[PDB]
Amino acid sequence: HPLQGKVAFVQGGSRGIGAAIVKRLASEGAAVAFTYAASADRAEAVASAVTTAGGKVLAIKADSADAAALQQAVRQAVSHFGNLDILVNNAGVLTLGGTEELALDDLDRMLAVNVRSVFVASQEAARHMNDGGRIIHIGSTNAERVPFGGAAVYAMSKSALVGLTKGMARDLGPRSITVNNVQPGPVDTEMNPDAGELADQLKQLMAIGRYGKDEEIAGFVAYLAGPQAGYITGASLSIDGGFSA
Amino acid sequence: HPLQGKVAFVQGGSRGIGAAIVKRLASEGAAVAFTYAASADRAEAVASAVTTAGGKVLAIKADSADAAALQQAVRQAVSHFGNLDILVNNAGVLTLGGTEELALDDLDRMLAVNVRSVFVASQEAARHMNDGGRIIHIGSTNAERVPFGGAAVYAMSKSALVGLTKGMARDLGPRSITVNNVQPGPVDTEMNPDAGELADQLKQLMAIGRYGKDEEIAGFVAYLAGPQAGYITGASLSIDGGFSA
Amino acid sequence: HPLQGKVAFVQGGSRGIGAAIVKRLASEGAAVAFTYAASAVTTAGGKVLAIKADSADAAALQQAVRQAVSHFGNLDILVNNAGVLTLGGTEELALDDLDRMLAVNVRSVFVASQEAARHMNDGGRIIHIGSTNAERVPFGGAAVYAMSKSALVGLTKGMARDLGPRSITVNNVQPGPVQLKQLMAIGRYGKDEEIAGFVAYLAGPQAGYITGASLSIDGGFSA
Amino acid sequence: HPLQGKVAFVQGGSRGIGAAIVKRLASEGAAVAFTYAASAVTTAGGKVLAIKADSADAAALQQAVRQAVSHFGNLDILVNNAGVLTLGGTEELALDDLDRMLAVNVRSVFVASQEAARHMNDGGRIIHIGSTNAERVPFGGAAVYAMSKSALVGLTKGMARDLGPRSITVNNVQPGPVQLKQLMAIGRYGKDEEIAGFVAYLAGPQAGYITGASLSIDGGFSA
Ligand SMILES: NC(=O)c1ccc[n+]([C@@H]2O[C@H](COP(=O)([O-])OP(=O)(O)OC[C@H]3O[C@@H](n4cnc5c(N)ncnc54)[C@H](OP(=O)(O)O)[C@@H]3O)[C@@H](O)[C@H]2O)c1
Ligand SMILES: NC(=O)c1ccc[n+]([C@@H]2O[C@H](COP(=O)([O-])OP(=O)(O)OC[C@H]3O[C@@H](n4cnc5c(N)ncnc54)[C@H](OP(=O)(O)O)[C@@H]3O)[C@@H](O)[C@H]2O)c1
Repeated sequence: HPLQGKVAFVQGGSRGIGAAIVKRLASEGAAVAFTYAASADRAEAVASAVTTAGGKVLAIKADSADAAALQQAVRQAVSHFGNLDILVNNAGVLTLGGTEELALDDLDRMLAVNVRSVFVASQEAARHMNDGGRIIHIGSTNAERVPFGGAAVYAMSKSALVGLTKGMARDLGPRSITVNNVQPGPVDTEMNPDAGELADQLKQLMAIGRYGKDEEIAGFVAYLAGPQAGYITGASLSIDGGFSA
Repeated sequence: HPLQGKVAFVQGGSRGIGAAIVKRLASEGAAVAFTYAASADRAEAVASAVTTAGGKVLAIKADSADAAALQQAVRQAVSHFGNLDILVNNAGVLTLGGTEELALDDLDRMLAVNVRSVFVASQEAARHMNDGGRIIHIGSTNAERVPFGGAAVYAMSKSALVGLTKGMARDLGPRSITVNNVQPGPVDTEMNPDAGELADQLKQLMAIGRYGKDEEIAGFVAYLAGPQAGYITGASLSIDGGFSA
Repeated sequence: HPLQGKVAFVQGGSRGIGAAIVKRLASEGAAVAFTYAASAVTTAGGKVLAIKADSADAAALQQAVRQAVSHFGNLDILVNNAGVLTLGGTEELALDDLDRMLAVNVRSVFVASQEAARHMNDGGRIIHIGSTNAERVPFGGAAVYAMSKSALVGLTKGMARDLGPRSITVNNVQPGPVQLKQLMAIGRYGKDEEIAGFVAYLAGPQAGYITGASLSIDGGFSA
Repeated sequence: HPLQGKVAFVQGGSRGIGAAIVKRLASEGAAVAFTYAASAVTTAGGKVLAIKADSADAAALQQAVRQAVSHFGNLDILVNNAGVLTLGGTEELALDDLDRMLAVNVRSVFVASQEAARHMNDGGRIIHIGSTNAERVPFGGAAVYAMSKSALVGLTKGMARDLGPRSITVNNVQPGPVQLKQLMAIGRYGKDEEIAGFVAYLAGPQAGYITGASLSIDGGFSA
C-alpha cells in the first residue's frame, strides 16, 4: 500500500483509462474522489469496485467543460477527504475533422475540455494540495506523431500539455509537487476498440502491434503518483507501443 | 522579387515582428493584407512603409479574440487581392502568473488569441488559398524550454502550435501547402526591450547573448514563405539565440 | 517478487546507479549478472554474478553476456548503464577523450544490445541509461558528452522497431544529476534508488506497452 | 552575393546534396573548399578547391581544413555533409558497418568541427547535415543509422553553447528523403537544391540568431 493515507482526485474517472486509474490508486491505499459527466451507473460501478475491495471513494457529477463545476468538484473532494496529494487530469474529447471542414463548435469544445479544464482543475487542486504532491496530465502520443489528416485540433490540444507541464513543474517544484504528462497511444476502450480496420491501420504504425490496456496506463500513473517518483517532473512520458518511434 | 504576384495575409501586422514581416513580404513582391487591433497610427505607418517603397497593402482592424472578425478579415483580403498564397499567424498575448494565482480571464484570453485564432484564421485562409501556399505560425521557444515560473499558460498556448502544425501539414500536404511553426526566443520590441534586469537574466540562458531583431524573424518567415521552402512542412523551427539548447 | 524466474544483465553494476539497479532487480527475484571495471565472483546458492569487463572491450562484453546465459539461461532484461563524462570545449577536447566517450557511451551500448538480443526471450526488456543532456545542454564543455547521450534517442527508436515483433521493449531512461540548482525544478539531486525504481518499473510485467521512449527522470532540469 | 569575401568548407561536396551546397555557396560569392572520396584540383582565378579526403581519416580531414585556410584564410562557414547509411537489424548488423557509420557520421563531424573552429572567424557558421531519422524511425533496419544522426542533436546543442561567445552559430539541418510516400505530407522527394537553399540561408548574414537548432526539411515525414 504505497499510497496509504493519500488523497487523490481523478478528473474523468468513470470509464476506460480513468476507471482503471481510480481502482488502481484505491488499491494502493488512496482515498479517491473522481468526476463523471455522462453516466451515474458507470460511476456507481467504479465506486463499488473501490469499496468492495475496502477502499474509500467519492463520485462527483461534474461537466469538465464548465470552469465553475470543476473547481467546485475539487473543493467537494477536499471537504470530504482533506487536502489532496494526487491530481490526475483524464478528461478528453475527440472530434475528427480536416482543417478546412472542422466546425468552430468542435474546436471550442476540444479546447474547453482538453486544455482549459486541465489548467482549471490543476489550479484549484494546487491551492488545496500537500507539499510533496503529484499532478499527472493524460495527454496523447499525437502530441509527437500525427500520421494522418483530420487530427489537427486534437493534436494541438494534446501538445498544449507539453508546455503546461514544463511551466507547472517550475511553479510547483519549490513545494516538491511533481507535474508530468503521460502520453498514451491507442488504448482498447468501448469508443476506441482494438477491432476493425482503423485499429489494424494504427497497429501497423506501432512497434508492439496491439492496443494498450487501461490497466497498463493505470500502472504507469500509479507509479508516477507514488513515493518512488518524486524526482520525475516536467516530463512528457510516452506509453504508446512505439507509435511515436 | 521571389514573391512577385503572391498574396499574403499577416494576422497581427502593425508592430514589432509583425510589422517587419509585412514589410519584408512586400519588399519581395507580395501584396500584403494585415490585421491590427490597437492603433490605426501604427497600422498607417506600416502601410506607408509598404507603399513608399512601391508595394500593395490593405490594413484591416480586427480583434484576434473575435472568431467572426478574423474570418471576415480573411475574406476582405481575398476580395481585395484575390486568393491567398501566404498566411502568417503572428497575434500573441502574454500574462505572467503562477499556477495558483493566474486569473481565469487571463487564461481564457491567451487561449483565445494564441491558440483559437490561429486555427480560426488558418481554416478561413485555407478555404481561400492557392495550392502551393504557405501557412506560418509564430510560436515561441517556450514551447521547448520554460526556465522560470509564471509562464505555464503562455508555454501551453505556444506548445499547442506543435501538434496543430503537424496535423495541418497532413491535412494540407495534398494541396502542396506547407505549414510550419517558427519559434522565436526573446526579440527586441517596445514591450519586451533588450534593456534591464530581465533581459540580462534571459541573455544568460542564450548562447548568442543578445535579443533577436524583428528583421531576423522576418527574414526567416520570408524564406519559409518562398519558392525554396516547398519541402519544409510540419516543422517547429527554433530561432532563439540558443535559448533552448 | 514480480521478476521471479527472470534473468537480467546490467552493463556497469558495481557502484552508484548501477549497484542500485542490480540490488533492486535481485530483490524482485531476478537472477542478475553485471559487469564492472577473465574474472568473476558469485555466491553458492545466490543468483547474482559480478563479471569484470571494460565496456570499451567488445570481446569482453560479448563473453560476459555468454557467461550470464551459461549460468542462468536466456536473458529477459538488459540494462546499459556504462558511462564516461569528460568535459572539454569543442576547440580543446582531446581526440582520445572523444574516442573513449564514443566507445563506452555509444558503441558498447549497441554491442551489448546485439549480443543480448541474440540470447533473449521474447517479451524481454532493453533499457539504456541516457542523460537529460540529450535534450538540454545549458553550459559549454558538454558537446561530445551530449552527443553521446542524444545518440541513444535514435538508437532506442530504431531498436524498438527491430525488436517489437518479438515483444521486446526498448527504452532510454534519461537521468539528470544524481549553478545546476537554479536549473532544477525540485531543488535536490536524484537518489540512485530513484533511478533504479524507474528502471525496475520498466523492466517489469506492467510495462509491456512502453517502447521506443526516452523517459526523463531529472528533477525538471530539462523543463 | 551576400557571401562575397567569405570562405566555406564543405565536408562531402562532390555529388547530390553536397555538390548543390558547394554550387550555391560559390554562386553567392563564397570561396569554397570541399572534400570528396594527398590530391586536389582547382581552377586558376577560381575560388573552388576540391580535395580528396575520406571522412573516416582524421589526419586527412585536418589536413584538408588546413589546405583550405592556406588558400583562402580563416573559414567563415563549415558544412558537415559526409554520410553513410547501412541497413541492418539489431541482431544482424556487422560491427564493421557500425564502426563505419560511427566514424563517418559522428566522429568526423566532431573532428572537422574542431579543426574548423580553431581556424574560423568570429561570426562564423557551422551546419551539420543530420536526418529526420533522428526523430522518426518508422521501420526496422535503421537503428544504428538513426543513432548516428540523433547524436547530432546533442552535439549541436553543446557546440552552440561552446561557440556562442564567438558569435559562431551551430545548427543541424535534418533532411528527409532526397512505402515512404504514405509517410510524406507533401507527396514527393526533396530536391538537392532545396537542401542547399536552406543551408545557404543558415550560412548567411540573416541567420545570426539561429543557433543550437535541429531544423527539419523532410516533406513532413516526421510530423
Ligand atoms: N485510444 C485511447 O483510448 C487514448 C489514446 C490517447 C489518449 N487518450 C486520452 O485518455 C483520456 C481518457 O480517455 P479514454 O481513452 O478512457 O476515452 P473514453 O473511454 O471515451 O472516455 C473519455 C473520458 O473523458 C471523460 N470526459 C470527456 N468529456 C468530459 C466532460 N465534459 N466532463 C467530464 N468528463 C469528461 C469521460 O467521462 P464521462 O463519460 O463521464 O463524460 C471519460 O472518463 C483522454 O484524455 C484521452 O484523450 C486516450
Ligand atoms: N520576445 C518577443 O518579442 C517574442 C518571443 C517569442 C515569441 N513571440 C511571439 O511573436 C508574436 C509577435 O509579438 P511581438 O514580440 O512583436 O509583440 P508586441 O510588439 O507586443 O505585439 C504583439 C502583436 O500581437 C498582436 N495582437 C495581440 N493581441 C491581439 C488581438 N486581440 N487582435 C489582433 N492583434 C493582436 C498585436 O497587434 P495590436 O497591437 O494591433 O493589437 C501585435 O502585432 C507573438 O505571437 C509572440 O508571442 C515574441
